[PDB]
Amino acid sequence: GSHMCDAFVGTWKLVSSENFDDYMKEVGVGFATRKVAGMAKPNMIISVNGDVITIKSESTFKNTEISFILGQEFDEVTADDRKVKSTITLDGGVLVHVQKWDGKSTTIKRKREDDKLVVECVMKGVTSTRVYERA
Ligand SMILES: O=C(O)c1cc(C2CCCCC2)c(OCC(F)(F)F)nc1C(F)(F)F
Repeated sequence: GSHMCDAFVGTWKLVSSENFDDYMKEVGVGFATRKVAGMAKPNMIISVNGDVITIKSESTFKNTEISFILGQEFDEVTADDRKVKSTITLDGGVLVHVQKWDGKSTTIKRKREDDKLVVECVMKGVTSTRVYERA
């Protein structure tokens, strides 16, 4: 029945963001998309069905959905319209999401901390932290 990844399941709303604009610059997002994407207040809906995890983000800018099995690479179109190759694993209770494209890489870690879901993103040393709470 239950799995350790069940502490991520639910509906989550963004409550704070730090340095996201700079992270998006590093990733290569252009001005207009950065401004509109940075303005978004996404909710994230995380569900599990068997081995398949689904993460949906809903906002006024774009809605995105990925479904995956841990440790099994998939192709993803990101909200900023990159086409990337992604792998997501669980490493000591942290969901680790690596995206690779055009010889570049970025890592997005998701962890439960108290009542929050904390998202830490890094690209070439540029960092962002986004904090979600249950909706
Ligand atoms: O989870 C997040 O809050 C998050 C959210 C977004 C989107 C979701 C839809 C509305 C606009 C922002 C995102 O987009 C990708 C890029 F940032 F590159 F534009 N990246 C991340 C993150 F990097 F942190 F995983």
